[PDB]
Amino acid sequence: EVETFAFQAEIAQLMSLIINTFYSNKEIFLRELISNSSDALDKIRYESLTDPSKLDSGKELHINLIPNKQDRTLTIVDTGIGMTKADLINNLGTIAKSGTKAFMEALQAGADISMIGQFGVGFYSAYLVAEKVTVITKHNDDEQYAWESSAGGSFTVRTDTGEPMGRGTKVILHLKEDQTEYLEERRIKEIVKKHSQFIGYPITLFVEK
Ligand SMILES: NS(=O)(=O)c1cc(Cl)sc1Cl
Repeated sequence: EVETFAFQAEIAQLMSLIINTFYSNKEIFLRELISNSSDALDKIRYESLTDPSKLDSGKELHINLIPNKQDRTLTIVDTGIGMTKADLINNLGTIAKSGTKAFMEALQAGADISMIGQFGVGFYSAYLVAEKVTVITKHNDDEQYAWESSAGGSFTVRTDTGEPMGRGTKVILHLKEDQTEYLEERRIKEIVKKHSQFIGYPITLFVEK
């Protein structure tokens, strides 16, 4: 059972801008997704400070980067607080309408796309490098769900039948044909060292057979 939703007009316009604007500094997508993961890990850690049982779904707080050249996917896994189904439909837990408003005023006032994270909509920078994004998420208060969009004005949500996550979020980037450099180990290492050196959670870059 698959539900198809229309993006709010402002969010569709944000992703069309990300997809269509000539902008060579695409590597910042990884910084933005790791920062989102760090924020989600902060949230479940804070909740656990007064309720240890919040970590019954998994005590380890970390970020994994999983490239797969055969599938042409880069997956960012975290064990953060996750998202409910309502969070997913409500723009992945962002205030994306007002954030897009401010981002687009900043762009006409000198800003560039790399500053997208300062407006709370850094997730959508995934479409700098991905033709399709799948988000698998499990929140303590809900079931496991899969969100998916190839842009074009719509997204889908379904109950996920993949591997149980326990708790957290998995962002699967189905990379564009000309963006496979972000599957190479040395390129990912360079980006993490450049932009994510002070993230307070272990970031593990998986290797491939
Ligand atoms: N080791 S892990 O981070 O739990 C993991 C590996 C995949 Cl392939 S998908 C996913 Cl989640």
